[PDB]
Amino acid sequence: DYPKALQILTEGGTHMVCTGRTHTDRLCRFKWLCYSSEAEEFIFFHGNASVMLPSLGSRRFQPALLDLSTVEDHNTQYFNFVELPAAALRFMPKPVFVPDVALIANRFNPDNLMHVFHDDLLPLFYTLRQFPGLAREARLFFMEGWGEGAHFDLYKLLSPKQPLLRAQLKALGRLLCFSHAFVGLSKVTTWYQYGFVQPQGPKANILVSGNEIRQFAHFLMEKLNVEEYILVFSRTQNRLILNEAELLLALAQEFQMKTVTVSLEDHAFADVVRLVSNASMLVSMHGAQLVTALFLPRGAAVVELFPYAVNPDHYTPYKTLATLPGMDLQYIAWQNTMPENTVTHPERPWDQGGIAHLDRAEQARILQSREVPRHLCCRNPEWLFRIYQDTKVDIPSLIQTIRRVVKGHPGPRKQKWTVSLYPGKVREARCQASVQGASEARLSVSWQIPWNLKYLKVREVKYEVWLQEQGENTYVPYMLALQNHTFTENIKPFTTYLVWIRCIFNKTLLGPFADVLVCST
Amino acid sequence: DYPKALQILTEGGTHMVCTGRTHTDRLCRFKWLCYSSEAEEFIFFHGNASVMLPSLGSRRFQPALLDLSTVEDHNTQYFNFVELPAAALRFMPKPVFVPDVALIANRFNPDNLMHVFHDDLLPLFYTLRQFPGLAREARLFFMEGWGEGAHFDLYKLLSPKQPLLRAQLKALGRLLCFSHAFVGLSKVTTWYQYGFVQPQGPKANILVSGNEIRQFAHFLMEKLNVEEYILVFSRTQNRLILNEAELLLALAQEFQMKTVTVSLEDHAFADVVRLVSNASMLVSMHGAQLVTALFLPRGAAVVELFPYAVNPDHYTPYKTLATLPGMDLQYIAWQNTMPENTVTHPERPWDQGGIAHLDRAEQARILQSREVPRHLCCRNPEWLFRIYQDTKVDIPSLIQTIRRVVKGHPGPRKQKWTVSLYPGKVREARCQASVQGASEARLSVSWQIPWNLKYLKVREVKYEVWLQEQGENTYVPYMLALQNHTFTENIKPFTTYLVWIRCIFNKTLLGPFADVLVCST
Ligand SMILES: O=c1ccn([C@@H]2O[C@H](COP(=O)(O)OP(=O)(O)O)[C@@H](O)[C@H]2O)c(=O)[nH]1
Ligand SMILES: O=c1ccn([C@@H]2O[C@H](COP(=O)(O)OP(=O)(O)O)[C@@H](O)[C@H]2O)c(=O)[nH]1
Ligand SMILES: *[C@@H]1O[C@H](CO)[C@@H](O)[C@H](O)[C@H]1NC(C)=O
Ligand SMILES: *[C@@H]1O[C@H](CO)[C@@H](O)[C@H](O)[C@H]1NC(C)=O
Ligand SMILES: *[C@@H]1O[C@H](CO)[C@@H](O)[C@H](O)[C@H]1NC(C)=O
Ligand SMILES: *[C@@H]1O[C@H](CO)[C@@H](O)[C@H](O)[C@H]1NC(C)=O
Repeated sequence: DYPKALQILTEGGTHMVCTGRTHTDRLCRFKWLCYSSEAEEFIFFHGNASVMLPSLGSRRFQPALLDLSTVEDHNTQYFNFVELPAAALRFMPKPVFVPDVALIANRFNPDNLMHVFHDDLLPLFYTLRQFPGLAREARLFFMEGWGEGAHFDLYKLLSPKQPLLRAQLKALGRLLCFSHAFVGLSKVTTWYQYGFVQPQGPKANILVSGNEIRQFAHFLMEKLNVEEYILVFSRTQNRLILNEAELLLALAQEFQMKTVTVSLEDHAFADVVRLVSNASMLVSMHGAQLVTALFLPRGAAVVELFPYAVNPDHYTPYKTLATLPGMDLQYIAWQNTMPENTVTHPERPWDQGGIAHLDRAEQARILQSREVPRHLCCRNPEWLFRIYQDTKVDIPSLIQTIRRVVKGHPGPRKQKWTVSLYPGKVREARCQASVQGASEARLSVSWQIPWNLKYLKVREVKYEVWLQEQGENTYVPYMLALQNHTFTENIKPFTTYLVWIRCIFNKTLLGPFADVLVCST
Repeated sequence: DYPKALQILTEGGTHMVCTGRTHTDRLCRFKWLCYSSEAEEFIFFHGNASVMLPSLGSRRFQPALLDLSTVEDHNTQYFNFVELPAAALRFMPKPVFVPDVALIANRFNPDNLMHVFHDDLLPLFYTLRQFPGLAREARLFFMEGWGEGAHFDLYKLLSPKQPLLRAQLKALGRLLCFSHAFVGLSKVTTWYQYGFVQPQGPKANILVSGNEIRQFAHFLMEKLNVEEYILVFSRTQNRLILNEAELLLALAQEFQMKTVTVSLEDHAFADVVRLVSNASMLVSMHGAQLVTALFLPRGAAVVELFPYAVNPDHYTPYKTLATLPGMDLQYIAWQNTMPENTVTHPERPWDQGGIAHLDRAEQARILQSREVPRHLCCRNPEWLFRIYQDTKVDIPSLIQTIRRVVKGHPGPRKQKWTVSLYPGKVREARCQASVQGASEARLSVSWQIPWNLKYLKVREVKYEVWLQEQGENTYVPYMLALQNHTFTENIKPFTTYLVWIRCIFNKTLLGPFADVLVCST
């Protein structure tokens, strides 16, 4: 089928259809997109059937077409192509067509378990499911330029076909052309930004809940082929817990439960997931391994430990994950506040912390500072100094800190979890008015229950009625339990009121407002 | 199939994956989404495999999940669903599973030709091509509630399956369930906003060029199975050119060859497209019929006539279409300034203008204003009254206006049109410095051509070099013809200079900057 594919490519050229009005929110569908392995450049070939949506002109370099990773607007993770006429193929090597449909993306840091899960694995899972056929047919192409990395077998779980690295493309041919390729990863599952513009923290508008996290974790547990106990997630190289043996005995005594230790180094990852998946409580130093908390059962507790001078309020990727609506996880943060219990490593090279390379004046300033100031990514000297300390955990202060959230037995001790759904609009809202005196009037409002309430058993159903006089800039709310109400002493005669009605399930599930009612007295 | 389909729906529930961080930029892929034809509500069933991305909570009602039409954030064009547990299906009739994969959207105004093409046809065409398999296997579901409309056969040209309107779903069953549904329309092909928040005009950031318009027009011409001349697009019901015959011979006299006439009422649309298809020039009054200028051949001229009191620059849906990059059309506008040559109809009813039913004082102001003021959409009596008046075109005034833009014979003749593409980054930029004294210093820069230029012949190739002293907030640019240069004047010794390089094709095709060059002197 090569002469037919070469003919379509040489006559018609590249076809590009993309979602999104900005580059930070863009997914592209390509046909006959090409790639030079010598230049490491993707190629758009203009032919007689070529389409480019969006067609940006020179705005395609301000800054680029789309983000290749899920890190927003990272200036080393952009995607773009160079343009050529389809006829320019007459002067080029013969193209080598890739048969598989491709999903093209960059992995932001395939060596960090948190980056792997939050930036790549979750977005890959749902970007594949954004388009029909991808989840079963797509071969992934990782174009960021790093090797396999320490977690490459995790990437292999998301696709049935072996992923390809950019370095592997040059052995496939000098000119490669994808008959069908998707480019980009959706940011819909992300919950954290790493501090390039403003200091790191939760992303402003999180669009993912624990249910979608757990559906992903359920898929990975099946692909990994996966009595109550507390689990301590230790580190063996750096950011250590120095009194680990004392911590395990105390936790076992405080909660009357078995306490088990796991680490990324000494256990196959399937066994790591298996241990986490049935743990009533996860205790761990702040670090990449804590992203595995997404495998915790609903109702379990996350106990995150922070080293000296590291404010837990400033470094919240795992707090944000654990407290996502729908995750149903308890979050406890503990910070070492005793300098005699921290171990400093200042004679390390700058990469691993250590401050010996800076002048003596800044070294004293760092050692005296009892809290890492707010900073931007990525190599702030003080932050790396403190975040790579060793920590002796003060047991009694940790136990009292945990007991402020977990007041009884930790874990999912026979608790049930509803699904949280919202009401519809109330239907057929009406109103009537009457006047009994120069200053006495009545305004009655009535409505039918939301349609989905006919098939719902809700513990508490209320209606909020917003009342506003026509000229006023104000509205007054009223909470009612019946489907009707007659306003009396708040109503003026010979005037007009606007009425908005919405239904509220329990107390926090706010429904939508119906069409406004105009009611004149 | 059906018993396996019902068990997936009742156990698993609805699955939803959507692009975009806002409702105004969102397309949704649904599996096991349902519709109650009685309540006229879509239903998300919560089951043990349900996915909701984005998961907005009550912000799903602020204001909705997505725009169902392409008119951004319109009050009455929102899409949403009501939520129910998957177990509720036991209390409903057995569902009717829609076989075909669906694309669900709202037509904004199926009775207006401009709205049909701009808001519906073009977005439908590329939204279908955004997702694999949609263009061949999808059935269109129009939920806005209108009937077929005046142009329903145009809609049927975009799908091999007969589209269904909302009113027909009640006959299919009380509860309808889509195994695979897509919801929403891309806005990437839009170029005009009709004036709901600010006076009407072109959309701010147009993402579509004339190429994608012509690829769409080439498709309709095939499905419609479609001696140089000038074409006058006539109106026969309202907003008519009174002196059609006088105008018609004048263009024959002032230019070269025939000037014929065409009308939406008296030809089949296939003949209307065919006559516009080979028209060297199209003259017409402002109206929906002018949207057919997208079928004009490369190089034609569009002459739009405006009633006496309407500003040509205040209403530019077809000026924006004609002057789109890649359309390669000349645009000519003419406004009637001689008030003797306009006749008006003050006592036609609400929908076709007239100072009827308005205050006599409000009349006089409309009687007096020589210019309809800038206004918000859908209600201005002066705009309607002044736009539905018939005009005697002053041939002397208009022929001058065309001759300013059309210097000789109108139409393409046999002009050349080549695709305008942009340079790649310059490759392997280098610098070296020299110091001749404590005030003199020489900075040399060199680079290789952009990779795609190795397969291009370009008339003018230039390079712009930006020099910034590190730490300073200023820069000086240099336009150069060679791939190397030695800077001398104003170069400070013992400094660090930041060097940016980009290539430019034919003055106006600005390419991207390469990675910054750090140069120490
Ligand atoms: O003692 C250690 C230190 C690190 N890592 C892993 O090695 C990677 C890099 O660790 P780093 O400290 O850079 O990440 P952080 O924990 O600060 O997110 C991550 O996947 C860690 O889980 C580990 O397994 N043991
Ligand atoms: O004399 C007329 C007036 C209108 N229309 C068509 O009827 C619809 C409504 O036109 P209207 O005047 O309401 O809007 P406008 O033409 O200003 O866009 C459009 O498809 C017009 O092309 C037509 O064919 N002839
Ligand atoms: C492009 O070229 C092919 C081959 O000649 C032809 O079939 C097709 O109609 C041309 N135009 C488009 C828009 O594809
Ligand atoms: C008001 O609503 C309640 C239920 O909420 C109903 O029992 C009662 O009959 C209603 N009254 C009127 C007048 O509609
Ligand atoms: C949903 O439940 C069915 C049986 O009711 C089971 O086979 C399936 O694995 C479950 N899926 C998930 C994601 O829990
Ligand atoms: C500079 O660039 C030109 C091409 O523009 C090239 O011919 C020449 O060899 C380069 N080097 C010098 C020293 O001119």
